[PDB]
Amino acid sequence: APVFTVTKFDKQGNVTSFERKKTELYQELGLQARDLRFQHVMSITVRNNRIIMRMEYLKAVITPECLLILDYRNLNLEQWLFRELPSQLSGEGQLVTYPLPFEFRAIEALLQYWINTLQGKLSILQPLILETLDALVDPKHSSVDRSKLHILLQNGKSLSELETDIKIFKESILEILDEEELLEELCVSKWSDPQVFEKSSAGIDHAEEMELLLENYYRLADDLSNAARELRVLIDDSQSIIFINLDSHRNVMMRLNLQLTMGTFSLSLFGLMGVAFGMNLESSLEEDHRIFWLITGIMFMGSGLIWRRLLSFLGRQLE
Amino acid sequence: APVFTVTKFDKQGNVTSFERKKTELYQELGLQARDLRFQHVMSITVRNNRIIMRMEYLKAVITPECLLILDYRNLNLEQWLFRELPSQLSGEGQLVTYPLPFEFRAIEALLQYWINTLQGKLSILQPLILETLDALVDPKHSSVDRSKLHILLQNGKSLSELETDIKIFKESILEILDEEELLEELCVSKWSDPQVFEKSSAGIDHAEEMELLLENYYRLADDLSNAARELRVLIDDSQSIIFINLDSHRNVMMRLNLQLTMGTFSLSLFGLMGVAFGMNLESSLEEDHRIFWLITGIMFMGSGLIWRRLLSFLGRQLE
Amino acid sequence: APVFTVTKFDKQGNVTSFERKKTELYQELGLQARDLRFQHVMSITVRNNRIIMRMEYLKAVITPECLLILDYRNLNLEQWLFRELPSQLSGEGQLVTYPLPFEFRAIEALLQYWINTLQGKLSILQPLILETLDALVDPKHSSVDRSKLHILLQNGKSLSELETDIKIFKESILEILDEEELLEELCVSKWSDPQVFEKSSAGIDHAEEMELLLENYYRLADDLSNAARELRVLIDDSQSIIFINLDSHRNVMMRLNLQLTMGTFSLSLFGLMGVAFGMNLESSLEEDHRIFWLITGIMFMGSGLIWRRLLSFLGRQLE
Amino acid sequence: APVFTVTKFDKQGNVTSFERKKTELYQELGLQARDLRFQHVMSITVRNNRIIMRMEYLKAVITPECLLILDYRNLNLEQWLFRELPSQLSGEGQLVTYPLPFEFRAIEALLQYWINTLQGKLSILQPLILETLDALVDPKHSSVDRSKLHILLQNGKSLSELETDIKIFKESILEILDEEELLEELCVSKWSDPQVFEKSSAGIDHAEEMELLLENYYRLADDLSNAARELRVLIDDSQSIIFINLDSHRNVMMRLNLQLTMGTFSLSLFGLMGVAFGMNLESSLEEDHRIFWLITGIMFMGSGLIWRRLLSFLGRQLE
Amino acid sequence: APVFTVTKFDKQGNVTSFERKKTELYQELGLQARDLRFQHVMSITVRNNRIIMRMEYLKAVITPECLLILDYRNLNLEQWLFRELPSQLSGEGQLVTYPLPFEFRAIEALLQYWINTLQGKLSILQPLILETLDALVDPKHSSVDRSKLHILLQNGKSLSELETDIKIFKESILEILDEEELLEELCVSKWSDPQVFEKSSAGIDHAEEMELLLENYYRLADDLSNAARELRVLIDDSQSIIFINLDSHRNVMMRLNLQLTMGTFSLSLFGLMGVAFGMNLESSLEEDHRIFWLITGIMFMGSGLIWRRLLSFLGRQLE
Ligand SMILES: [Cl-]
Ligand SMILES: [Mg+2]
Ligand SMILES: [Mg+2]
Ligand SMILES: [Mg+2]
Ligand SMILES: [Mg+2]
Ligand SMILES: [Mg+2]
Ligand SMILES: [Mg+2]
Ligand SMILES: [Mg+2]
Ligand SMILES: [Mg+2]
Ligand SMILES: [Mg+2]
Ligand SMILES: [Mg+2]
Ligand SMILES: [Mg+2]
Ligand SMILES: [Mg+2]
Repeated sequence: APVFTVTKFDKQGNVTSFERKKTELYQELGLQARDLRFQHVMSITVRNNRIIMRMEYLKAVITPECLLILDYRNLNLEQWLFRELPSQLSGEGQLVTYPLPFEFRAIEALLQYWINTLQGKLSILQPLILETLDALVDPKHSSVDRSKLHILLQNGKSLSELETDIKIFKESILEILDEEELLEELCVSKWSDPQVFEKSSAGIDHAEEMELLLENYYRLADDLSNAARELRVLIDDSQSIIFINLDSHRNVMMRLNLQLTMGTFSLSLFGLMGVAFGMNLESSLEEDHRIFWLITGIMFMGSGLIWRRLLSFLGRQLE
Repeated sequence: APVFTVTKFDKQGNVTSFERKKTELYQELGLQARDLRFQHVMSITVRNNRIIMRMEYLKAVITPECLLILDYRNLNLEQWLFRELPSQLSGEGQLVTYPLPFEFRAIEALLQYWINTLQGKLSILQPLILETLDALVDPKHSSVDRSKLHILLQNGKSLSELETDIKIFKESILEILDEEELLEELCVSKWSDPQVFEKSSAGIDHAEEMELLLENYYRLADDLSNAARELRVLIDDSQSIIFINLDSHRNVMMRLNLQLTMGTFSLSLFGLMGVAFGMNLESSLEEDHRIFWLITGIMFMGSGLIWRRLLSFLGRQLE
Repeated sequence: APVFTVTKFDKQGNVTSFERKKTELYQELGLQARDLRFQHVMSITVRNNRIIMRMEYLKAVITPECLLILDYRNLNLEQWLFRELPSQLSGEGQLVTYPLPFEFRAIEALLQYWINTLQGKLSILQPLILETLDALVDPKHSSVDRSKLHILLQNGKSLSELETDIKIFKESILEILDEEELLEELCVSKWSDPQVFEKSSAGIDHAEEMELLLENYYRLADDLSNAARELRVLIDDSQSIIFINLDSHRNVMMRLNLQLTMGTFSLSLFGLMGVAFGMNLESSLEEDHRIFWLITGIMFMGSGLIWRRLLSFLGRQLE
Repeated sequence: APVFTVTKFDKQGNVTSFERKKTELYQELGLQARDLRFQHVMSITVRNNRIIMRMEYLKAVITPECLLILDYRNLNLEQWLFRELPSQLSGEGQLVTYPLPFEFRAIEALLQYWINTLQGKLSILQPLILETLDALVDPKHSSVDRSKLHILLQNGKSLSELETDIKIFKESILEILDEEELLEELCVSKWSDPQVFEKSSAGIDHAEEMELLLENYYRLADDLSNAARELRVLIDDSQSIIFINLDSHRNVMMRLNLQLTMGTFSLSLFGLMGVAFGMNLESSLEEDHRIFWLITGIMFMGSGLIWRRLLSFLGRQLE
Repeated sequence: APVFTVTKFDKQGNVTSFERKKTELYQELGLQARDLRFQHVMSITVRNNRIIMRMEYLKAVITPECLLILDYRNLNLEQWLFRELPSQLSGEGQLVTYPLPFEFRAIEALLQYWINTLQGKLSILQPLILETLDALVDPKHSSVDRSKLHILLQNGKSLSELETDIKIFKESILEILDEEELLEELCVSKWSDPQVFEKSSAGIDHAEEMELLLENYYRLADDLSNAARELRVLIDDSQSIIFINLDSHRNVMMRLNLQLTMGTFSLSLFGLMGVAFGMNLESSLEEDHRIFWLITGIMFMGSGLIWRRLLSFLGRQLE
């Protein structure tokens, strides 16, 4: 029989970790089997007055009386759970929903944890990508470091995954915010005992508070998405600049090679003249003395003149 | 007369395969000819209290009493139909709509099959594309394997087709979910005998259950679309990295070729000097003895010095 | 005075072709001059209980009693009109709106013709583009065929035009479908004599039938748009693969040229040694016999060793 | 004191050009200072029953009795104003709003002028861009004409500006059309004396006529936007084809250079053999006669054989 | 205890700068701690009849009686605050909301300052980017200046950041404008003493004035966004033109190098002939006199002929 590893935080912040059979959990929470399938990444739903949330590896069930974290093992959640959550829920944590019922504090804690995780991913990726791009777009490098290219590719893949996570988080929060029915449903304590809260709520609107909390987290996620999109745009612009730099270096090297090739061609032409005039054959110019110096002088001078003329021709061709 | 190859599953899960004339099928189902044209890929409609669904090659008609699969031959559907569907509909299948009427189970089975097909396509494409990209973006390869390029092109075309299929599936599900009239129409058993279901429905809302089922499948398809889009983005980034790697290797090879060309040019210049000074002509320096060693020494030393000067010039040019 | 070449199909399918002055046509149809300007490509409007449709070169006016096609000459419409339209309207055509009034049949015929035209354009473009891309992305070609590149460019321009046509058709159909007022207006026979159709309509809803017809054609156009977009994406991916193939071939050729340049450089260095040691000058090593063989042997061996060392250096540089 | 150069057209089409202080204009029109700031490009608003329109350099105020054009000098508007506008408003112009009040004619004239301006810009840009692209994508050119590249860049910038203008025009017209309140406000003559027009309007709806006019101009602008987007897509496709053509020409030239380099390498190897065997040193093979012919024959034959072997090696490498 | 550096402007324009503990500020403004967290860039909200605005570094709280600027130090805001704001609020400033209550003037001043900041950023970036692109796309440059490339990259990053800022400003203004509840909430003076303003408002609608002000600033931001997008499109087009120019220069240089390589190959072939015929070996053609001139003449003529034939071959290959 499948089981859930459940960490339960009550309204008093006490932590109880145990394992419970899935059928027993369904019976306790008043939920069906399909409700706790957790097959969707980044899904927030309300079933039978219970808030089922899944943010990647974080699966949570919020009740009017307690919070349950499921399948928390082997995820490095022990520090976060057993240090922050008791303090955030029933201590001096940074949560600003203390006068509000427990579900507001639980939702705020979960959304704050996910926002902090996304912010940490972005704040790890951004300096690495920035320094890699700065190293790569250096104008004085003829060629780029390919190990840094592999690092940039891995970081870009991580950035795309992070951007997708931010996008789906924003989509879920926005689709919850758009409909007032979902906002009303999220107030589980209000609907658990509506008769009690008809007079308990001394002019305070739970739906308004939930809307404000979700809007705050949506705005934070929107800022994260804008930063990630800016980073992606910077990556693309840096890649274009790298392409232009490599092409410019190629053109410079090609121009130098062409000039040297013109020089070599002129030298080879007059070397052909010299070797043709210096083969082991009887001629009528061996007796003359000035002929050797005249030939070598005209060879060198013509090589220089042809090289200069070819350089001028290249300059005219390239304008 | 055109005919349909019909596989019928009753509410008890019994399977009956036969062939029926199209007019007879229209008369039996209370449908017109235009309803069963099946000319749209990924279309879900409700006509005369019958649910007509088409997911590419899968054409189905859901009635309050039975499910019909049409044109199922030569599509490798025999295994799925004759093994899963009886168990899913009237057995111990994974469907979570057993207390719900038959149309809920049929819709769940069809949507689950299509989602599984898309997931299988994605899970086949993803490892192949990942390994091909990993092989191609290897920084230590001067040139890429073009057979792997052809494989990557074919897999990218398949990925684009899969992404289009996921997109149209999401569009159909979302356009059904947006309007409450369509959700009400999908509950064919409710509207077949409204008087009976006015009291049969003991506080259970069929429209709500249909909305939950369609939302679950829409979220699954959204996850699939996000994964496919991430794969496409990774393909594009890998292609950019491949371009940068190839350009960097070209620049390195060009720099080496330019250095060797400078060396060859210096050697050719002083070889021109030597061949000019070594032609079969009478000169005034054959008698001298130190002249030969002086000439060869200055030739070699000048070749080296000119090569070093040209190397420094290249270094200055490339900064 | 400007005139219209009018082809009129009555409810009985009879065809009458003539020419009529524009003012006379306005008086007959009960329309103003601005209604029949036909200045918008792909526009469907209802003015004075008349349906004015324009699909590029096809201008039509649908009345409760007749259909008019205007400016049909020099457009290869004679075959379509004078063969299909009588059969589709008042024969055994594939139209599924025979029990419906005449305007439904006319709208179905026009939309079917336009959908068939778009499908024919796509089915002509797709095999040509596919075969051109298959020829171009061949991995064993060092260079691509530029005539095929020109053909691909022309076909891509045609594909973009077709995609724009499909997009505007979808936009017009969707904007008609979104508002129920437009759907009600399209039923010209219903509003021509509302008193008669108040009892003539035996439980059949004209607006619902019009909505179904327009939805069917919108779905067909959506499938066409998806196919065209897939073709464009395939074109872009093939272009990227062509770029990678060309760069890889360039890198391979550059590596071969660099190896041959290293060999030539070593040969030229030791040829400089030989020519320097073989100039017409008196030396102290002409008397020796083993010196010639020693010099040539060390020249060849050193050329080989330097070539191998430079090859190893290139291998180290390219990793 | 700032002043406006005002050209006023009455309902009778008479033209009066003058200059008026801004405060006097505000008092006459019953408008505040902020209404006539004209700080937004392509803005259509209704303030105090006056229609304030700005289309780039064209600033207009439409009153129930007159039309005012402001800051018309030094804009080449004299021809358009003083030739078209009197005829369009109170003559035989192409306006189709003569039975409608004056504001309909004024709005039609202004929108027609702006649409004509955009159409003229597009009809000037399109042939130039088309001919430049046709010249540039010529497959038989090894290199492209860079002056034509500069012309294409300037025309592309102009096309982007025109596309932005069309987009903002469409946005303004669509945002006016979406809300019925704005359509009602645009009928300034209706709201100037509502008691009079309560009986003056003999069954004619001013809001409907305004909606039809704005829809017509929106459709014209949509056609313009589609044409401009098609032109941009064609520019991008042509640039890609140019890239492929240049890379293919580079590959062809590189293959030729590599073949010639292989030939030169073989010739240089056997030239090294010859020069080593032809240095001024005493050897044991000068006496023999057949040795010279044997050496030269084997040199030439080996050069040819090595060249052919290297050509085959290149063919194998490039497949 | 954390404190705020508060600059307060009353309705009379008087400026008072001080520091106040955060709890004291919360008590004075009737706000909770979470309201003044200022964790969202570009957020406009209304809490407890107070307008909380944050535009990057500018944090402001608008009350019906006063305006507060928080954390204004070390931001170069002293000039703007202490020179413009007193004049804009209670002087001869350009604000057009003097008859309106104080909150209208404060909102107008803040939005005007942010719009001016964005306009200044755009007007600084645009000339720099334009001149850099004009320098880079010069057709007569074989290679581009890489320092200008780095400058262009930095300016493009700044432009992307500015475009993101404009986008978020537009999004906030538009989401405020879409809902009438937010527009009503922004009129803090109206809701502070509704009984007084029930008769104080002599036919003037505060919500309408707020909507007009926000629409004006939204249109200004839309113009800014259009200009920034045009600049980005121009940057991309210029980069494409730079790529084409570099490739064309590469092709020209490669063609010249190939022609010179063909010439060098022909010269080297006939130099091989000469050196083979001029080695120190006994032959049967030393006695002849015309043989030397015949050999050198045929060598030169054949070199020329082979060079011309290879040039023709290249011309045929490149078409
Ligand atoms: Cl290249
Ligand atoms: Mg992921
Ligand atoms: Mg909201
Ligand atoms: Mg497909
Ligand atoms: Mg929903
Ligand atoms: Mg000699
Ligand atoms: Mg067209
Ligand atoms: Mg509908
Ligand atoms: Mg390239
Ligand atoms: Mg402009
Ligand atoms: Mg409308
Ligand atoms: Mg920023
Ligand atoms: Mg509004």
